[PDB]
Amino acid sequence: GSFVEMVDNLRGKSGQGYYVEMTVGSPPQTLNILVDTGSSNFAVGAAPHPFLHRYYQRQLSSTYRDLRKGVYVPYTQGKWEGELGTDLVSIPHGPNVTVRANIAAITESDKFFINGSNWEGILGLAYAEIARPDDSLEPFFDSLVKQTHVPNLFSLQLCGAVGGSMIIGGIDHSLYTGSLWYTPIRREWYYEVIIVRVEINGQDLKMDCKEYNYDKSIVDSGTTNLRLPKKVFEAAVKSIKAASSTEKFPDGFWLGEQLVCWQAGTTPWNIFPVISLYLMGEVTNQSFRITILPQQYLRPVEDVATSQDDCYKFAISQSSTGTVMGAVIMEGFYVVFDRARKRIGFAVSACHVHDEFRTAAVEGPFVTLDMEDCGY
Ligand SMILES: COc1ccc([C@]2(c3cccc(-c4cncnc4)c3)N=C(N)c3nc(C)sc32)cc1
Repeated sequence: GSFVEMVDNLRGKSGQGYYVEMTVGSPPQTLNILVDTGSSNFAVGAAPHPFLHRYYQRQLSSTYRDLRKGVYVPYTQGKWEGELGTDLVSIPHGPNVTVRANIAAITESDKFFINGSNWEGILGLAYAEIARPDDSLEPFFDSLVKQTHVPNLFSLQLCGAVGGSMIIGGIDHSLYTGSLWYTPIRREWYYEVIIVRVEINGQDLKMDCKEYNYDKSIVDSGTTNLRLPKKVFEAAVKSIKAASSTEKFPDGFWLGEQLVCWQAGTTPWNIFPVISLYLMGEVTNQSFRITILPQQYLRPVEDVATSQDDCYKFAISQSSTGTVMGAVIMEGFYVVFDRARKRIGFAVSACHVHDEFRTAAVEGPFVTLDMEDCGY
């Protein structure tokens, strides 16, 4: 189970996440599982559902153990309920290991599963602090490290059109170019980070840096968009509108609700600005920036019916729960979740976004002598 054998182990559909193949139980039941750095439960469909092609059948697994504990998770956009237990788990295109792990067998859900996503469960890769029902439910990755010699790190290379790679236990140098820049993990719950500066087409938003991290900033492969706190979102939209003024779009487009379409191959990329997110470096008042092109923040919506054109959703949205550097931000970068060193690394990946004029980039270092602490 070498890193080369882990390459291209992810698949996905635009706006529906990225999934990896896993097996649960004995004999192994194959399931596609969403790779989620924004949550901490291993939760799998375990009962028929109109959007499930397959589900975990506990009665067919002779290694299943019921923990006699239920779990009820109402969340902002939906809900899932289930039963806790443990069973044997493997990642066929991951490390060459089998571990016993906690599994929440989802028995009922609302707005959780997606029509045609091709995934049947979620692999929450964040820390025990946000596990449900509480922190005593050991997350999968923690179990994996405890039971094997797998180093305490994984990396994600998410690619747009989807596919990509999840490298467990290491860094695959063939999936990135240039330097890998590290930002500290501020607290071990979500993958919390600090944004110290935001520019739109090189123009600083000029806010107190605490505004960018109101109330936390996270790296979440389980959220599609770049989600920004109200104040930040409003200033970002004003700036992107000023840059793209040669064309006027409905308020619906800016709300992330409606499509913007152009005749196939004519998307005016040049009228949309680049977004620079400056992340806190490993040393005092040093930072580095990741640059986000419109090829990332204008998410393409595949639909045979609209296929005479190239249609997109605006993949930046308002948040009341802090900044979320979602899938559209991670795409085109090689993101290293260095749990062992409490840091997240960013580098330009092989599948980075670019055109004839501009490219996604990871640049540093930048120094800021006039710096307060940017954390909330
Ligand atoms: C332990 O309980 C939970 C586990 C995961 C989720 C969740 C999620 C849930 C279902 C589908 C997705 C998803 C949908 N579309 C695209 N990507 C991921 C995300 N994963 C996230 N990162 C996330 N963020 C939300 C605001 S909901 C949600 C919510 C609850």
